[PDB]
Amino acid sequence: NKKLRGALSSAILSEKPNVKWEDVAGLEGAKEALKEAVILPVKFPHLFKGNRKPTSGILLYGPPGTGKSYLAKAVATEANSTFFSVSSSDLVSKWMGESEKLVKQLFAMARENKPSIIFIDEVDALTGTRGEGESEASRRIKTELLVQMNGVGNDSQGVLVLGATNIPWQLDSAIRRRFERRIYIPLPDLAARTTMFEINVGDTPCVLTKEDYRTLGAMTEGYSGSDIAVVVKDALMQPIRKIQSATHFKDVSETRKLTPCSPGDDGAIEMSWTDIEADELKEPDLTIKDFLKAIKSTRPTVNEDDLLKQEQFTRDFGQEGN
Amino acid sequence: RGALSSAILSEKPNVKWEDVAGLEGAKEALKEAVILPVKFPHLFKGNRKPTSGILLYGPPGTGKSYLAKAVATEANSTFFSVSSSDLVSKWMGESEKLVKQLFAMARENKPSIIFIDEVDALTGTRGEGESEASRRIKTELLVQMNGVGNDSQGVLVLGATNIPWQLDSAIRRRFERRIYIPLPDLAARTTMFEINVGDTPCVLTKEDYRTLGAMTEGYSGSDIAVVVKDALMQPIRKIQSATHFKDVSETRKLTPCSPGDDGAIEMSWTDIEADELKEPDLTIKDFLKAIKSTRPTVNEDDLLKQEQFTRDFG
Amino acid sequence: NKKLRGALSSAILSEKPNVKWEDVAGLEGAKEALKEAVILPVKFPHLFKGNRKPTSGILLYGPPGTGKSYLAKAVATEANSTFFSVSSSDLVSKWMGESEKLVKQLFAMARENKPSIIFIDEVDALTGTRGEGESEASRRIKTELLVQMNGVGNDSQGVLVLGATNIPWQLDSAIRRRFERRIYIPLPDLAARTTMFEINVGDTPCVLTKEDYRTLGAMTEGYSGSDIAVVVKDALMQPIRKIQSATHFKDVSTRKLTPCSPGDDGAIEMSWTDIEADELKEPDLTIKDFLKAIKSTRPTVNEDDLLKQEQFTRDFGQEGN
Amino acid sequence: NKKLRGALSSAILSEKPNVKWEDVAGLEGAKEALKEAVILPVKFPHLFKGNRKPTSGILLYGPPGTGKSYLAKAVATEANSTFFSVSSSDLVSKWMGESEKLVKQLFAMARENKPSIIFIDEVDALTGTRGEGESEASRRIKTELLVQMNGVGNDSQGVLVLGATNIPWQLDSAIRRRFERRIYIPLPDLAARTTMFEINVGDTPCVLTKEDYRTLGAMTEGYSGSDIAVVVKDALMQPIRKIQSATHFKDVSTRKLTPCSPGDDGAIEMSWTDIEADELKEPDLTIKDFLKAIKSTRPTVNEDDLLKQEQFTRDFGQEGN
Amino acid sequence: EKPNVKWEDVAGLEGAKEALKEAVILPVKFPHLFKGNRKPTSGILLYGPPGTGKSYLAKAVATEANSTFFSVSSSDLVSKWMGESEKLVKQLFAMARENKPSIIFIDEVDALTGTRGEGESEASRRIKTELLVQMNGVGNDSQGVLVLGATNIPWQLDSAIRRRFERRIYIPLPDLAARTTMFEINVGDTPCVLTKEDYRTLGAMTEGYSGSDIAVVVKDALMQPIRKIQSATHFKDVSTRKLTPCSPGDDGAIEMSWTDIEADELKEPDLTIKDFLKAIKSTRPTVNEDDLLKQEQFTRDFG
Amino acid sequence: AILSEKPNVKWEDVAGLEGAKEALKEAVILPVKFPHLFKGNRKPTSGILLYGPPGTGKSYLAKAVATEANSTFFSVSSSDLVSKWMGESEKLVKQLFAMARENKPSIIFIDEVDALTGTRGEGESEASRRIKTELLVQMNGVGNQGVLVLGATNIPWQLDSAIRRRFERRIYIPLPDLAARTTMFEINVGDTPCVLTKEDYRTLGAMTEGYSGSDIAVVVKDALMQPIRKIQSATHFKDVSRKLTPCSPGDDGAIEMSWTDIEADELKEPDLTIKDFLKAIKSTRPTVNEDDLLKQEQFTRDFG
Ligand SMILES: Nc1ncnc2c1ncn2[C@@H]1O[C@H](COP(=O)(O)OP(=O)(O)O)[C@@H](O)[C@H]1O
Ligand SMILES: Nc1ncnc2c1ncn2[C@@H]1O[C@H](COP(=O)(O)OP(=O)(O)O)[C@@H](O)[C@H]1O
Ligand SMILES: Nc1ncnc2c1ncn2[C@@H]1O[C@H](COP(=O)(O)OP(=O)(O)O)[C@@H](O)[C@H]1O
Ligand SMILES: Nc1ncnc2c1ncn2[C@@H]1O[C@H](COP(=O)(O)OP(=O)(O)O)[C@@H](O)[C@H]1O
Ligand SMILES: Nc1ncnc2c1ncn2[C@@H]1O[C@H](COP(=O)(O)OP(=O)(O)O)[C@@H](O)[C@H]1O
Ligand code: BEF
Ligand code: BEF
Ligand code: BEF
Ligand SMILES: [Mg+2]
Ligand SMILES: [Mg+2]
Ligand SMILES: [Mg+2]
Ligand SMILES: [Mg+2]
Repeated sequence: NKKLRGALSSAILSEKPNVKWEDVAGLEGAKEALKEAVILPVKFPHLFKGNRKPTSGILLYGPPGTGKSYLAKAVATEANSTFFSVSSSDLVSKWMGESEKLVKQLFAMARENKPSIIFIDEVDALTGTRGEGESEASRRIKTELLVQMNGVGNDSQGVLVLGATNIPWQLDSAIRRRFERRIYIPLPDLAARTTMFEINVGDTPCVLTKEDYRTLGAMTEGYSGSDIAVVVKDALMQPIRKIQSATHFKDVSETRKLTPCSPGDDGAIEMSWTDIEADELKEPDLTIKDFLKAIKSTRPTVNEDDLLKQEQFTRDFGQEGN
Repeated sequence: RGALSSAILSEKPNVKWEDVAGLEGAKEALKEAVILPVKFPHLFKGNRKPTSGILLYGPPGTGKSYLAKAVATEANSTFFSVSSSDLVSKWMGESEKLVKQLFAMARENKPSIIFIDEVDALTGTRGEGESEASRRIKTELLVQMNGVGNDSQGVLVLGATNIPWQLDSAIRRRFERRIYIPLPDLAARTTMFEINVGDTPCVLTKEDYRTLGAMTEGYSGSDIAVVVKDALMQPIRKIQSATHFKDVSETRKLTPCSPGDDGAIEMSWTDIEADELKEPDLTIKDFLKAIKSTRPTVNEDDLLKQEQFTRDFG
Repeated sequence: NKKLRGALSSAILSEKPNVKWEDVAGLEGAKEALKEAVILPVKFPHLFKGNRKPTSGILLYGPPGTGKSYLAKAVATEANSTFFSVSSSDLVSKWMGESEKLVKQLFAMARENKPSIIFIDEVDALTGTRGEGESEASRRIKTELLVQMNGVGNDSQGVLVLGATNIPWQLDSAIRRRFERRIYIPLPDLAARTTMFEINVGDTPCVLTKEDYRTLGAMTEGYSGSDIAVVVKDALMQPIRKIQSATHFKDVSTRKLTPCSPGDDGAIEMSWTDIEADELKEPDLTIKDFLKAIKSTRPTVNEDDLLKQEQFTRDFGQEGN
Repeated sequence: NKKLRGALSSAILSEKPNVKWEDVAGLEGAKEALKEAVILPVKFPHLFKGNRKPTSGILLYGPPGTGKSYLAKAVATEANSTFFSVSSSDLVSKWMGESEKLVKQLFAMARENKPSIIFIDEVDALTGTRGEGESEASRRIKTELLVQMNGVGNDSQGVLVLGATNIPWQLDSAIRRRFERRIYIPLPDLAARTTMFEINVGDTPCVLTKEDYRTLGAMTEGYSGSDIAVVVKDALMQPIRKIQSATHFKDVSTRKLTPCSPGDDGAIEMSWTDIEADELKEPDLTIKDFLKAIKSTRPTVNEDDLLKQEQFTRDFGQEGN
Repeated sequence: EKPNVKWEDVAGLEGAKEALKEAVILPVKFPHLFKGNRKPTSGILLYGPPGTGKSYLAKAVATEANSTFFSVSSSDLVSKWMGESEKLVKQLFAMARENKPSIIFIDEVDALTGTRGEGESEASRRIKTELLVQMNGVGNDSQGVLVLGATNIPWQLDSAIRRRFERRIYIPLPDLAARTTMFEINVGDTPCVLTKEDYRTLGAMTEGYSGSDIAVVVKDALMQPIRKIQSATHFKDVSTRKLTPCSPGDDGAIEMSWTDIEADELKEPDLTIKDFLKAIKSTRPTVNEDDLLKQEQFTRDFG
Repeated sequence: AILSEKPNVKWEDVAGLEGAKEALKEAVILPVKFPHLFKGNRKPTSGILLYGPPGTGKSYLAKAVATEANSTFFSVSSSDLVSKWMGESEKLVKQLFAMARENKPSIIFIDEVDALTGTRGEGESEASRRIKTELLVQMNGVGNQGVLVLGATNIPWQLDSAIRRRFERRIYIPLPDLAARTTMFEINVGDTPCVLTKEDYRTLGAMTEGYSGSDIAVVVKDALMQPIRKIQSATHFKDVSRKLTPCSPGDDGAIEMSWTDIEADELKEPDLTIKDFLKAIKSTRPTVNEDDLLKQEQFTRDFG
């Protein structure tokens, strides 16, 4: 009975990934819903008294790579509560009955450590609409999930069941009834893309301006957040390729701060960068040409049919996440 | 053994018969089946036998577990709210011993009532499933549901199921009373809004509740509850939109108003202490915004499958 | 935990197949990307700090038999890291809920032995777009890979997930999102074919020149690397066939026997069975044996699979030279 | 561990069926290729040192009943090495993730006994081009085969994957790349037909000569080796039919009795049940029984699958002749 | 598993009878013959229209050979699990070679596979190829084990399976003497007044039927007297109370039921020609006409 | 899983079905009554299929045959065999035939032969081939006297043709008639206190054309609870004979309040009426579709 809690104690993370609300570019409706879900019942407990109850479940859905796990990291950072990060490897067991006793002990620990947050990434693996799947695991896990979510003699009060999935239409109808907040996280718009570029570039010394970031956001038409992250990564790795595949360096302005340039200048010394020791390194600064080359190299991942499926799911049972 | 100390609840959740909006036939059937053998014990003897099996079904989120909570509140009897988690073990034979001792304790604690939520977790139709944990448990439940001569006085089995066509036909025939819980009508919608608002101050009238129930076309009970929750949370969002606060009348009860007024004290909202914030009142516009936000959680395929099931086994 | 680690301890290869970067011909973009993402964070760790992070996953796709596993062998040789080479037999198990703990313990061992490189050959078998596959094991192993790659409470820093598949359009969209660099490995051009011929012939005694290698590389149009390897193997096997059909031997220059035309100076007419070892002299390689091997062995890949690979490249990939 | 080896120990054959290389008619190129690839690394291992490596997989395709399994029996006879005869029932299992472990254990058992031969009969039943078949079985078994043949951390040196199929155009492109030599086994010609007649007549008493066998081989054009074997068996059973369907008998010259016409020298009428042992003499063979068997049994090969086999040969095939 | 049907109980099918007789009797009775190149037949396909005594002839060979028999069917070698419908065939051939010499009877070989055209490709290919490897293979050495296959549709088989089956014997429609002999063995030991000319006219009338059709019309003509005993009134005491049914109203037509009739005294009426005429006028032929053309074509290119 | 009993159901205990009983009785009872009639190649029926819409008590009729043949009744449900028992089912079908052999004269009753035999083209291996392959072998057990198999089906159209063919004799069990429905009402109320006359019973009979015994049973169970129903829930009440029974507004001595207001055991439950059942008839529709008379009669025409 204690080995179950010892196995489930590895699902409570204590690393606290530093993702703040200013790190998330856009998604103001989802951020406001998560704020009124977690920040308010701990900061202002004198408002949720009587017939006013907080939210008891939020389903984040959308295209792959839009920021659902990033909002989960931001909630785990700024929640100041117990965060349960479970998956299909922490609930399914080899024996018989342990696959439901683990879920019962997980919800018992979540109710014992209230206020607590249960984050189940990829809820479509556990809830497979119980029509054709494996009888034992599917039926028992889904029914125990329903009973531990509301049930009769459980009274789940103060816990939050976060869920992030890419396939929202393959959920069970009872699970979709349990998740009382269907929040659609879409692909980012122009202002969100420009703020995401401003966040991902950071304190790197570059000649880019706000008009340059605006033209970059206008260029990335249909990109996702991971695609913006990898074109920022490619544009940041571009000065390393510039300092690798070039010769005829030149000391600019400091203990020989030498920089690659055109062959033939005021001191175009023909040597290699491997002989250059550290801290006499003046790499070329970022321009718009490196980000244009990163845009030309890296291609968008999300197609234009899954967007139609997510749009049909929003018009069927979904809200908007701005 | 002693592991069944969590199947019975001692909380008694305060859900009375007036809280259950609508469902008059199911309410009166559960009422007679839980009251009349305790009210008039001479009425049930021999031929005129009471109901020993009650099954509830319909769309998901219509009031099955709510009716079970109402029975557990206004029954005055031992409630056995147990599911498939406390019936299956790692060993062999203990999965039958659990059901045997469960029915033994339920017969020893007469008058009792056993409520099995999601009974399809025990009825996998034994196609190619787990033998020792499916078929033997199903036959044990079939021979322990043979209390038409054994448990004439005492226990009563219940059932709540969202998907009732995937159910074993033997236990379906053993459940003699199968009541279909439908989507609520307009009067049930209006009294459900009246119950869910409750003692919260508002300006909503009976005509406002009637047009709210007319706007909710095809909504369910949980959808009505989360619409009421969103309408309750909307004045907190209006306070969070803090601009040009204004004091009303005791001991500095502030209230935000339109930008540009008489006495528009432009300040924040977190600088003020508690118990002096006169919150705005519930209009109909926040309710209409919650209606436009919240979507119905049920589809048309489940409704036609429920219609097929009730026309096949009404 | 310890049983799964004892089962997964036979996945770290300690063989180190000696394939260097000069052995691979062509594929300059794939070479440069693998070179930075393998060599640079373990050689110069002071550069990758702050906003600069290395590549966390590289996918190699193309027609069958182009050099994806050869590039993986070169990475495993020149990586100086704990090279994890898994497939669909080390992860899938018989019991219930034991295939996910295998992947979790694999990624835990990769994080415990960082810097590490995970090479999953034929990723198309594990990931099948989770549309109509076998529900429990398929969807759970896909969601377990998706959680263990980046996830929330994992923070995979230092590991690398290499992929090598022949059919990349059957990959899941989230898995294609995880593989942040799709590198297309195409059919080789004339300089790469000439370099592969010079590498595969190598130190063999032959009279072949640069013009002969250029004509061979111009002749093998549409061929692949395995086809070049087997025509070099057939051209090397042909002197043993000439030794088999070697009537009228001729000892030219400790009695090194050499076949010739029937009837010559010193035409000792015998067979090669009675001739003992450590004195044989094989005939030299000419361009005629290689032309015979080219006329004997056909190419493997056709011209519609290349169209599908180019379609996937222009839709969701980059050109890897 | 013990279960997989106990299940795969039955795949090794030790009976050694005696079929020599002279028992196969024709197929000179296939005979030469199989002869070198099974004999030369076993007999003379000093010829393949470094740059020259033997063949690592041979596909024997063609029409059904052409001598593919007979050629595999000849290789298993004069191989002098370990022979693995696997099929679909020995690799495919009922449990989840058990067939891939069986293929891995099969190749690991074959690598411990180098040199070894793995004769996967009917590779078309285990390779279905990964297009539309069963997801788990198809993708996982084909992926385990593609990884286990060469792979990265395998180093398959000293093995040979012999494959015999009838529909080679329904194979995967990666599997066709894996099989190096795709040798065509075409229909036999006149010389192979006469050689099959000369080896199928055996040592039975007959009056047939070389020109008789040449005329028979000219008459059986459009047939195959199984058809030649069944007309030889039918012509061998025709004198037993003449024994059984006869009433008038005759003792010629310890009672070497033979049937006769009704009315002869000593036309004794009795039965073969009354005929005891060591006294029965069969009638002699002639061209009439062979012509009757040829006119009695019809061929089995059609004329469009031969065109498809010729198309696959012209696309990606060698010549066995 | 041993039936009790000898050679004489099968009517007609002379070529199939002599072929099976030599192929399963010649090695087991004369071991001094099959030496050297003389090998027995290792496969026989018995096709044709259904109901024409194929399993009856298989039981005749199972009786008269005095050897071990295996009488599995198509549904026995088809499972729902993945890769379990081939280990059954492997264990079948293993237990056949364990008790050599043996006879293997496989029914509905057209329904065992699906000629890998449109059905389940994985299961079809694995079943077919495992059947072929268990038939000849490489290290399977099937000597003395006879594969006796029977089917109703031969043209939906595979080229490799029809190559593995050596002698493709056709079971045709029965003839006049076969129909009369089938009537004579189907009527049994019941008290009858039927003659050989009556059997000849019956067999001339039932041209185009099958053996199962002849069996069920003999069963109908045998059940019709005990049907007319029960479904009749106004019985007649002929000649210690021998009662016989007649028309209502006769020379002493006693109207009663069969409940008050004493045991071992009720006169059962003998069956006549009109019962068989009613049976043949009631029963219709079952076979089609294009299947005979398909059998003609199959014999025409695989005679 | 296998029931066994020496039942005591006479022909007269089975309402109606006189036409079906006479043919079935002559087929089975005549053989048993006068066995000397069946020497040689004349052999009694040993398979009989009973088919017709549900709610006709095909089971009850089957027990009557057993009672009248003076045989042990052995019985099994095919639905249970196929689902509940699952694998042990082969063993069960065996043991069943084995018991019956050991206990001649005896009768095997297989109920819902349609829930077992399903044409074997798409069924699962163990239940399909094993369950449907063992029954057939056993019904060939006539050849290896003394036992009879009676199959029961509601949906004969859905009955495996192979199984179908083992049931030489087929007998249609039709829906009930006026006299029988009248008897069913009487039996179903039996001793219960009520004021129904002989004529009321006939009325109830006449008013339930197309109902089955089952239907009538459900309707009667409903009606008998009406006086309890009235006593439990009444707006106003009234003293009689002190016992307060429910009465309409402003009845003689009509005091309105609620059942809750009234003392326990002094509450008067309403008396039983013929009219009240009429209520119950309206709220229970018949079970059996009207196309059944033809579908069953098609079978009587074809295999009767
Ligand atoms: N909306 C966003 N705002 C900020 N960063 C983002 C956003 N979307 C993606 N990213 C960046 O790209 C990564 C991919 O997003 P992630 O949280 O992994 O999405 P997912 O839930 O699909 O797994 C993030 O970790 C972050 O670095
Ligand atoms: N008849 C009803 N009266 C009041 N609220 C109801 C009713 N039916 C549904 N609801 C609302 O919807 C919820 C659904 O009922 P609940 O017992 O939680 O689950 P379920 O109906 O799925 O068993 C209730 O908790 C309540 O908030
Ligand atoms: N690009 C290449 N550069 C050098 N050698 C190559 C190349 N492509 C193929 N080869 C040669 O052909 C063989 C086939 O490549 P391999 O790694 O097996 O490819 P795959 O990934 O398809 O399994 C290599 O082992 C090598 O000998
Ligand atoms: N060239 C040949 N020499 C000798 N026998 C042959 C030859 N070709 C075919 N046969 C005979 O034909 C039969 C078919 O052999 P096999 O290779 O098993 O055909 P397949 O593999 O196509 O089914 C063998 O029994 C063999 O004796
Ligand atoms: N030619 C025949 N000779 C003797 N009996 C026959 C003949 N044809 C059919 N029968 C009888 O008909 C019955 C049914 O035949 P069956 O074995 O079902 O045919 P098949 O073998 O084609 O399935 C058998 O019991 C058999 O006795
Ligand atoms: F890939 Be993410 F979880 F949408
Ligand atoms: F209808 Be509820 F979800 F039980
Ligand atoms: F491209 Be290879 F065959 F993996
Ligand atoms: Mg995510
Ligand atoms: Mg509920
Ligand atoms: Mg590769
Ligand atoms: Mg073969």
